[PDB]
Amino acid sequence: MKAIFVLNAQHDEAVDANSLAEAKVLANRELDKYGVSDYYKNLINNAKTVEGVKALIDEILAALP
Repeated sequence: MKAIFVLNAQHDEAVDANSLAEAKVLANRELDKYGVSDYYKNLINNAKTVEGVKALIDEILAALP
């Protein structure tokens, strides 16, 4: 619509919630492509912080031969 867009994240990434959701969504996709058990995807949903999201995928990816 011609109206002006409401609040936008153009200013800065001051919004960490959006990044947490995308980080979990992007990490979940990697499990889906590999075809791992849905349990690991569910575990990502409980990831408290992104550092745990990358380390959990990295430890799981490193665990495989």
